[PDB]
Amino acid sequence: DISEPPLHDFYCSRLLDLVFLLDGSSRLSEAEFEVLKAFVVDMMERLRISQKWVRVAVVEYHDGSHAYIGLKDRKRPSELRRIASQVKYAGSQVASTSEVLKYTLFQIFSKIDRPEASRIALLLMASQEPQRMSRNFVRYVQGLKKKKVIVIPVGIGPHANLKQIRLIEKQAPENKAFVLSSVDELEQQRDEIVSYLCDLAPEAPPPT
Repeated sequence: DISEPPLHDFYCSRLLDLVFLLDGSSRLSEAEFEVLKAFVVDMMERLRISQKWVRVAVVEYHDGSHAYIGLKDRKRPSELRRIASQVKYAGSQVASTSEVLKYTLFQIFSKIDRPEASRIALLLMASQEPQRMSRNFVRYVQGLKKKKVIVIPVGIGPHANLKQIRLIEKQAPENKAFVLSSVDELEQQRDEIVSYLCDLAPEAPPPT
């Protein structure tokens, strides 16, 4: 048995597949990226991570996607959390949201092996990709919408692609956006994001 107790009282114990998508561009500095990663880690601590409960995936995106954690990774919650805090600061000139939403659609939820859990993609955005890479953007968002993958856009700062954030929101009612001024505000909103997100997932049927 490779699992461990909750570190906290506030904890999400529902059937959920949660994907954390981290902006890897230079819009976030090394120090700010560390705050992003720490936000990801404390979100994780308040999750009952397990193949039968909450599964997590962590993808840092830039030109392409660098996935550090996959949903099926059978590792203990603590190791997963460590991998997340060790995520490498890329500082790219380009962090493509289209290309990372494409990865979630065709690579993470290619086909639903867990139709009993809600699918949620937490898009942490600090920038805007060049217009030329945004051609299929709405298509990828409509694609995840059909597979019932909820995209919760978290805009961080002035450079965040608010136009895309607004497009995501209107594709489906649950795609709630969280616009923040900087990574320093993440902590102040964390519990509210986990509650919203947890509340969306199905509860496990009464232990029988």
